[PDB]
Amino acid sequence: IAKMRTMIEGFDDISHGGLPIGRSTLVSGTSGTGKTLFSIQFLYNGIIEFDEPGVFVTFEETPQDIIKNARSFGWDLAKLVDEGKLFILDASPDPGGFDLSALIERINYAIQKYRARRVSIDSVTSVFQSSVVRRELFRLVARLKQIGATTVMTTERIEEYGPIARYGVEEFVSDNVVILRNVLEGERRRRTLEILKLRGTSHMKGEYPFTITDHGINIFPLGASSNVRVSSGVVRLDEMCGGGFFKDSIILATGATGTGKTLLVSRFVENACANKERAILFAYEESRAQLLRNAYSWGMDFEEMERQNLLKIVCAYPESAGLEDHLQIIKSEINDFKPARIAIDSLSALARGVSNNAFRQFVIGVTGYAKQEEITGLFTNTSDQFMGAHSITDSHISTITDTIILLQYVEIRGEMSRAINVFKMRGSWHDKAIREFMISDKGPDIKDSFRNFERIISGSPTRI
Amino acid sequence: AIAKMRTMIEGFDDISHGGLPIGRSTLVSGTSGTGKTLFSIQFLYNGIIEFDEPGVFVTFEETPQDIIKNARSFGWDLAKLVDEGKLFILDASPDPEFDLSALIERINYAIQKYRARRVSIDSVTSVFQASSVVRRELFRLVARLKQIGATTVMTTERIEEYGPIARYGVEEFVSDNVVILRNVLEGERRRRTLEILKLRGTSHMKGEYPFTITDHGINIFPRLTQRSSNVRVSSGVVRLDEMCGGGFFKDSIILATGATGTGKTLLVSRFVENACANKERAILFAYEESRAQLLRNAYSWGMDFEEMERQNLLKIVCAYPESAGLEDHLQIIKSEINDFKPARIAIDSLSALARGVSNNAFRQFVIGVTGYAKQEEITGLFTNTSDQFMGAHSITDSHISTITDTIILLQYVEIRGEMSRAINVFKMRGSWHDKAIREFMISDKGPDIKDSFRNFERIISGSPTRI
Amino acid sequence: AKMRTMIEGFDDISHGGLPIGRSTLVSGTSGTGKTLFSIQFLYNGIIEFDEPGVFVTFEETPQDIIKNARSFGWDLAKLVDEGKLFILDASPDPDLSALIERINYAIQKYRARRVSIDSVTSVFASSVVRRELFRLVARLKQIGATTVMTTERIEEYGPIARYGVEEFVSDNVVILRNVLEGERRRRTLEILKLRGTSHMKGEYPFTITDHGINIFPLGLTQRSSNVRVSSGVVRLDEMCGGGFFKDSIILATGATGTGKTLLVSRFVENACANKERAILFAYEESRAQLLRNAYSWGMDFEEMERQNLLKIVCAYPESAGLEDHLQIIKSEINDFKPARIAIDSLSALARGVSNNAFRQFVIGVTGYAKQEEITGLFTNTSDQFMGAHSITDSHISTITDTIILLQYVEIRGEMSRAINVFKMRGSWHDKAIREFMISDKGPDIKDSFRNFERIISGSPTRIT
Ligand SMILES: Nc1ncnc2c1ncn2[C@@H]1O[C@H](COP(=O)(O)OP(=O)(O)OP(=O)(O)O)[C@@H](O)[C@H]1O
Ligand SMILES: Nc1ncnc2c1ncn2[C@@H]1O[C@H](COP(=O)(O)OP(=O)(O)OP(=O)(O)O)[C@@H](O)[C@H]1O
Ligand SMILES: Nc1ncnc2c1ncn2[C@@H]1O[C@H](COP(=O)(O)OP(=O)(O)OP(=O)(O)O)[C@@H](O)[C@H]1O
Ligand SMILES: Nc1ncnc2c1ncn2[C@@H]1O[C@H](COP(=O)(O)OP(=O)(O)OP(=O)(O)O)[C@@H](O)[C@H]1O
Ligand SMILES: Nc1ncnc2c1ncn2[C@@H]1O[C@H](COP(=O)(O)OP(=O)(O)O)[C@@H](O)[C@H]1O
Ligand SMILES: Nc1ncnc2c1ncn2[C@@H]1O[C@H](COP(=O)(O)OP(=O)(O)O)[C@@H](O)[C@H]1O
Ligand SMILES: Nc1ncnc2c1ncn2[C@@H]1O[C@H](COP(=O)(O)OP(=O)(O)O)[C@@H](O)[C@H]1O
Ligand SMILES: [Mg+2]
Ligand SMILES: [Mg+2]
Ligand SMILES: [Mg+2]
Ligand SMILES: [Mg+2]
Repeated sequence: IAKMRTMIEGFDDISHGGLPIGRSTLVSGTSGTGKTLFSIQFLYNGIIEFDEPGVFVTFEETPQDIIKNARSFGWDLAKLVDEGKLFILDASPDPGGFDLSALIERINYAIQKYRARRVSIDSVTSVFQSSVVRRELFRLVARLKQIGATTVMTTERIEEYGPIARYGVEEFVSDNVVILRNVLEGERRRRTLEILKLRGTSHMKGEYPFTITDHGINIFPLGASSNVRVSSGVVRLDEMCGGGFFKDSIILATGATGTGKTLLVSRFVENACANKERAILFAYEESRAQLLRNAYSWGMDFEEMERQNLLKIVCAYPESAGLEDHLQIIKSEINDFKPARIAIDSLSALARGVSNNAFRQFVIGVTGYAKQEEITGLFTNTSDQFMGAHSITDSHISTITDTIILLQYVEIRGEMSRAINVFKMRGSWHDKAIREFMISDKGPDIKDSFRNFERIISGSPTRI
Repeated sequence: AIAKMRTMIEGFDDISHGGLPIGRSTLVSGTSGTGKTLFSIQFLYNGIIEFDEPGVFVTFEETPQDIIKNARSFGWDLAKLVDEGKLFILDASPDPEFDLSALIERINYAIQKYRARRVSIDSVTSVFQASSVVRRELFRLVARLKQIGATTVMTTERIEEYGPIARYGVEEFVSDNVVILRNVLEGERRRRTLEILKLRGTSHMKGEYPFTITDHGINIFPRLTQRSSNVRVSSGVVRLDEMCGGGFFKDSIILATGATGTGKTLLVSRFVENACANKERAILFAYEESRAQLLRNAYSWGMDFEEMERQNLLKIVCAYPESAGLEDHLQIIKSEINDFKPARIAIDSLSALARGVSNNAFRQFVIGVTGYAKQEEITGLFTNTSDQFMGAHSITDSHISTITDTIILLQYVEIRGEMSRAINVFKMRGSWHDKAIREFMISDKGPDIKDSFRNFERIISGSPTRI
Repeated sequence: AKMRTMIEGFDDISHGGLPIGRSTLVSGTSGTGKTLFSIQFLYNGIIEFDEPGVFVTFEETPQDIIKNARSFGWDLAKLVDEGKLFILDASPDPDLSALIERINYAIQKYRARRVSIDSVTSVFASSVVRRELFRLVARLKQIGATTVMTTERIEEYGPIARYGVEEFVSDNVVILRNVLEGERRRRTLEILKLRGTSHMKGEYPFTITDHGINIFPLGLTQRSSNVRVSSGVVRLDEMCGGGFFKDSIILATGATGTGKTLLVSRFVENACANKERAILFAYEESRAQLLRNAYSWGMDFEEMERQNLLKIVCAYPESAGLEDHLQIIKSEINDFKPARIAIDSLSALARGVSNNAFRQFVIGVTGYAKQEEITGLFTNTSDQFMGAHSITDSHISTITDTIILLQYVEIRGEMSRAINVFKMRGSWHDKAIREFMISDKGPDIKDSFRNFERIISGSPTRIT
């Protein structure tokens, strides 16, 4: 069964070629899921990408309303209509029998007049305002199939995980069914598109995070490397990794609050700017001011990094939006800036309230996108327990990370001294010595290891 | 690229990025006592009292006097607006003893008889009260109103929460924009959370945003744009300032964690006083101790709370963490800060408000309190009691240590059958701090930071060993 | 403006009472205290405000209302023949227009200001109830008479009405609930809404006693003095710097058989011997058992009981709900008017109840004690007999001003105990883990363990 490209980023991969040709697809979902956007972004692509005219049957929205709605996306549905490459067939009774019979002929007329191959009726539910519905639908879908033109059927649902329709007859009548959801994750909303089935061929089974933006529906499917050494900004740290960090690697700094992750990030961001290489600093824990000021405590003028167009500080709250939204805001700035290296301080912040699965998917997306663009990225994680921590991360996301720089507090006599350690180094040698290091106005200072101490991991070492 | 209209609702203009769609219908569904009628009333008042535009109010149940009377609670004299020819309570009430085209034709009269731009129909559910019998009628009114080019604010009712957005499960798709008012209650507390479900053609803030009804209307709660300085402020203990490398930073969040009765409430007392000694304003929010017990306890430390109370340089606001929801609590703090306008704030204790509240809802509070404290350049010291007295593995059980700049970890140390304490600056952002677990004693002159336990091992545990 | 209902608490929750000239809807399950509220609402305004009240019945006979009123010691008979109260029967002998007709008439024969209708459910129909409701409601508002309309319900957290039309049909809606917390019940009044003026939100625990509805709201505005009181143990008085505080809350925490009941009893004797009144709320031991162990400690409770100085009340932690328990506490406190109150124990009362429902009770008795210049010592038994890292499993150590720590210490194959003043709000205390032995004449607080390490773990190590 041949398929038609929708030019919707992600959807072509989720359906494996797009939607089955000369067949009607069902796109049901709650209010404000992006059903009408999925229909106005369908045809919108088949004109400015394959020059194949399109028809839009509206059952409530006026031809001017949709013309004004697509104006937010930057699309001109008025120029496409006047250019004869689009036609909005109004089905709204201007203030039950021959309605279908008539409307069907009005569609066949336009479809057979504009030489169009893609149609979309939105919404079929509103028109019916079971046996009559599921029955009078077959005729529409049948007649739609007779003119051999793929179409999109916009339907609405009350519950989010309840019925996949409204009358229970919207389904078992369509060949292909796509479901748009706006799942409420406590207080945050997460839209997920899932193809329930596609009569004929195969596709991606399950849910896939998407978002509406200036570019339209941006769906993200999950199922979609030189030995060049790079400096970290710390002389002694580059030696503990056997040269430095790999150009195409994911460094991860972990340890309790006040360990020095934010310090390592600052130097791993300034070192770039020092070598005519630009870098992005994704702040979430503190503001730009505090970064500049606290950064200024150790030198590295973060102001000159902005004037040289080599440093971009993006600060925003970890609950300001949802992972799907956050990930989009990340990749976006990366493309606009083209940074040599990025930095998320911190990951633990984005793991607050979000579900582990939704987090794991996020880290994979960010890391994956960063790894498949030759962009060296460092990620910070704060350990819940400041001492005695038996896990590097409580999110179980270490396998994704390539390097691990573990920081921890050491109780020496009656004082608190931190201890830097290269936990692992993928594709290189690393120092296996738990070295101690202080923090001064000139940044980090690595020294000797605790060779004459015991139970260093615990956080309460013992002398010999 | 869509004409937006400011609602002048504290927050609502930040959620939709401008307000509501111009010349379009907006649905505001929700249960009884959610704030549907208030919202609509505030949509008119704000609309007329600022931009100078005529509003129409289509009442169904309540009479054109009730709205005028109820609205007076927030200091809104409709009498001045009803007589000045700005507002008009178009009565559509069933007589105390399906003509949609009728009202639709009557509504156009007032709209055109005032040269409007805003309208609001209270509970269009009371007309129909057949899903198809409603959608057709609903669509007609919204469609008709659309040609008028006036922004309509609908109001529907909801039977059960976390289910249908309306009552007939059709009204949502009958309007262009759908705002859902919620009054979800966790246990025995309530929480008002407004959300924009949809907004055809434009962008908005997705998800649920906490709000509260007050005597100033609906107050919604929506950016990491604050300031920072190297200005240092005293903590009230010279020994402590030396441990912080001069004293606490002015614009920063200080968290003092430790077991029950370690000196957290002591450090607060000495912190709320150093403001009063420098002729600076300071507020104290007590959620455990009482103004009597607080003032008394503090007097055994040569601190005259009563004196500073009368010098208008100190405010003690005692209240129970289970008295109201986390949303109200936040508004109170913000209100007391906008009224007294202090340079130092003190929440005793953060652990008190975390009791019987979801960590996520509680994190939001700390972000709301801390955030509003940093942007206003107000030094905030927060107290947190650990669930474990000795052997504390994590710094906070609520996990809010990544949101604090300075941390002062107090704890007990079983030393030779005795029970001493030990103050320590765990971390200090943009400053050097003493990294030593120094022993201290309490007395009639406050704290006493002495030497460290240099000849002791496993100090953090609770039971130190001799080396 | 609102009309003071003079109901224990409700006047605070409603921030005054019921809006004057507006009908307030009161709905709940069968046995939530609807009729009572409607009755107590009228009897108050008549007996105090001197406001004629009219009661409309539909299923209950006028000879039953006055028959049930005698249960709370209310004489409706007098009020009937006196013309202060009038009961209008609208229950057909074994239509809507004639109701308000007779109602409006009966609201003028006595110049009535309060009206109570029970119920607006037995009268009924689809939207008819949503049409027949406005008729009465609008008619009552025309006569500016504060009405107490009722509603019926089958679900506690389901619909707010039996039709779901009267919900948003009124202005002020109050919801009563008889929620089943496992095997026991919990009455909770709540004000859903009130168009015009502010009010308290959320649920509020209420009880039904022989004095009507007793709702316990919220308000931390008591007093605090430096008056020192004894504890019964001389050395225990010196470890607090001159004994306990009159205006203070003391807590005795430890495993099982540390000396909590021994230290409780001694606290009740000192009050008695000082010619002061004391009450013991025993929930674990029994009268006969408490009278035995006490005699085995040198103190006699019979003597102190016969001298009307020591009241002893024992019950089961599952006998009734927290709201009921609190009532008996507040109730038995007033009548006896003690100088010292002792609860043994808060642990037994925590078991089965929820942590949130438990704290509320602890904030009730705690608050009520401190707000009555009465001293309170509360016993809490820990779940771990050795190796506890929390003072309470319910985390109520922030509510207590003084804490006593009793723990076992395995010392050379012997299981000795240890007293220690953990904290003393506004006083100096001894910061030492003093060993103590229990015997005939009560407890013997001896020396501490200066030659022992890690004593707070249960199993220390002698360091010579
Ligand atoms: N430019 C934009 N930026 C962000 N979000 C947008 C933008 N344009 C539209 N949206 C979002 O996409 C959705 C648009 O509604 P759409 O008409 O696509 O959905 P629908 O499923 O047809 O809903 P309805 O039943 O209300 O018609 C809304 O959730 C809206 O917030
Ligand atoms: N000017 C300075 N001189 C010396 N040490 C400093 C200076 N400024 C900060 N520090 C040290 O650096 C620490 C902060 O390091 P950093 O900001 O990297 O912490 P972090 O591990 O990221 O913690 P968080 O979880 O709060 O983000 C402070 O605790 C302090 O000891
Ligand atoms: N006048 C005094 N002299 C000596 N020690 C005192 C004096 N007043 C109080 N203390 C000690 O200091 C403690 C005060 O504890 P504070 O309330 O400051 O700390 P906290 O940890 O916040 O307490 P809580 O857990 O009750 O909130 C008392 O428990 C007592 O041990
Ligand atoms: N005459 C006595 N001589 C010596 N010890 C005694 C005597 N009477 C009681 N005890 C001691 O007192 C202990 C009981 O004390 P108490 O009843 O106060 O315990 P508790 O800490 O309240 O524990 P629980 O409530 O779980 O029983 C006994 O286990 C015993 O060791
Ligand atoms: N070339 C190398 N020389 C020395 N050690 C190496 C080298 N490559 C890898 N390693 C060590 O092996 C670790 C990774 O081994 P790997 O098989 O990936 O383990 P795992 O599956 O547990 O992550 C590195 O972190 C490092 O310690
Ligand atoms: N002055 C006020 N202060 C605080 N809350 C108020 C005030 N006036 C009204 N309210 C609250 O407003 C709510 C009524 O909102 P309303 O506009 O009637 O919405 P709805 O129709 O959805 O119930 C009630 O919960 C009431 O307590
Ligand atoms: N004299 C009394 N003392 C204590 N409790 C009582 C007394 N009389 C009734 N009760 C309790 O209070 C309840 C009050 O019920 P009522 O006011 O009729 O409410 P409803 O109309 O919702 O059934 C009774 O069902 C009973 O459990
Ligand atoms: Mg649509
Ligand atoms: Mg960090
Ligand atoms: Mg305190
Ligand atoms: Mg006992």
